[PDB]
Amino acid sequence: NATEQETLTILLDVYAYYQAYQIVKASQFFSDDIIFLLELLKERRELNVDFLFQNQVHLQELELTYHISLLDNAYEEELLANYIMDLEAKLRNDHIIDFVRSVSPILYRLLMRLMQSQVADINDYIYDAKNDQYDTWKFDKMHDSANPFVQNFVAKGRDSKITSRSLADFIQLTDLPQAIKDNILLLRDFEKSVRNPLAHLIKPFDEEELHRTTGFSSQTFLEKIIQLAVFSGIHYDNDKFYFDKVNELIKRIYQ
Amino acid sequence: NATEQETLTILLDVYAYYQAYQIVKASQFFSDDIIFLLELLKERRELNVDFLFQNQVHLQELELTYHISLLDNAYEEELLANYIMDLEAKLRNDHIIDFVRSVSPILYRLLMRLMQSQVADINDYIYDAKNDQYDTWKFDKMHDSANPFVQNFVAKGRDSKITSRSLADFIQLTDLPQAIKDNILLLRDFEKSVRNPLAHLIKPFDEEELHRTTGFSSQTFLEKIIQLAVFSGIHYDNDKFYFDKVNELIKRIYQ
Ligand SMILES: [Ca+2]
Ligand SMILES: [Ca+2]
Ligand SMILES: [Ca+2]
Ligand SMILES: [Ca+2]
Ligand SMILES: [Ca+2]
Ligand SMILES: [Ca+2]
Ligand SMILES: [Ca+2]
Repeated sequence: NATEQETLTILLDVYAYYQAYQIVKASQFFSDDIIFLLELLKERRELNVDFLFQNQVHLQELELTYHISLLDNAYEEELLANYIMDLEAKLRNDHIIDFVRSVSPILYRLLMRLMQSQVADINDYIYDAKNDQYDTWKFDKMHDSANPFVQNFVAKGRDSKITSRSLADFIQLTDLPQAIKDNILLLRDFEKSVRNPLAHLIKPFDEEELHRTTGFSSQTFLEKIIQLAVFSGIHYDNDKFYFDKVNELIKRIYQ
Repeated sequence: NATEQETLTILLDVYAYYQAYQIVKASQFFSDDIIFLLELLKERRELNVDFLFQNQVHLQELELTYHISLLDNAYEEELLANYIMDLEAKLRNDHIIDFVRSVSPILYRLLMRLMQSQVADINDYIYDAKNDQYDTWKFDKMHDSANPFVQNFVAKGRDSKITSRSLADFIQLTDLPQAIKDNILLLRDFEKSVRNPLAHLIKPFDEEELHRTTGFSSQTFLEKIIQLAVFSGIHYDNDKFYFDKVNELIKRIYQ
């Protein structure tokens, strides 16, 4: 017996933008701006950044109207920023298992992005295999490299597959700040200790078990992922959650 | 500013049992029965099935009191069933990406469980690899198997690593009904086309994109998984969602 507006509020607080969209879209008592804002947030949590740029004109209209930013990055950077928002949302809803499984794709992309900052032509040292198979290092081409970090990588006699693990090791040989390397070393241990087992195994898992296993809270891992992203040139607000900011905007409209 | 009961109703509808639990603990207007039931549901979605058995005495009381089943399977079967109702919850909230990633371990466990029925000594042919690595087949060991299924498996030449795809192939050589085999072949393609890239890559993805890729909805894949579970001796209500049933009990108590 809760009102349409009361239900909207609650869903916002748990970032249930799909459900919040269903309600507002199906009523008459809401602005066109709210349903567009909730369509935007919903498509964000479906990892649809293309929506933001396809409707960039209407997006800039609302930005001018309410004096708020809804898009802080160019397409490539926004892809990664948006994904981390979804990551923080799952964490705030205490979906720890979901959070953990979501770490792998963004970790790989950040690792690749950071390496390109250290070796610009890193694509040339990569054999692109078919979609299922892992890409492989061209160790033979890497010996001829003028890049000092690349040369350090070959001598070990590592295996060819390009995993997040091998990329993590590659980072350690670069001139990136130790804080960046430390975060990556810690996220690499994260992958082995909690992420990889949670793929074939069905085990009880929560925040307390995550902290017990790794020695750190989930918030620490999230913030370290953010620090990697921010250092790589991606803007992410770590003191003011994007979803919370937009939720407050939507609330001030119907309240 | 919705009331505590109005908010609790909304949270239950989206199975936000963590938030629902915290609201009900810090409240004054809810009985201790509702509190325990919400801890139960919260621990379920944290894949903690041990909670049900650690408190089976108190659980049994509420069962006979309110004429409801809170526990349907023995331990080994209940943890697989519990994972599935968690899987169904994510589906109903249209967390399609999270749903997809969550399919991997339950599929792997169901396939292994089915193999166990056809090959009683299946664990004698598996090398429990250390640490991060995939488990592997003992192909040399498999040759002396009196089991025709095993013999035909090694005869075809495969990868050492044991994946769900590998177990799926193994299933086809067993004595299982064809309907179960076709079910597993369908999910096998689900792994390859959707589940595998979504655990690795960052892509826009929702209910519609799953349909374009597979020709089926998420509910279909849920039901295929359920069909396997039921066939293997696991009880799971496909008509009455467990979480919906317990939610109704809770509602009727504070209403
Ligand atoms: Ca009210
Ligand atoms: Ca979409
Ligand atoms: Ca590739
Ligand atoms: Ca913060
Ligand atoms: Ca727990
Ligand atoms: Ca193992
Ligand atoms: Ca059903």
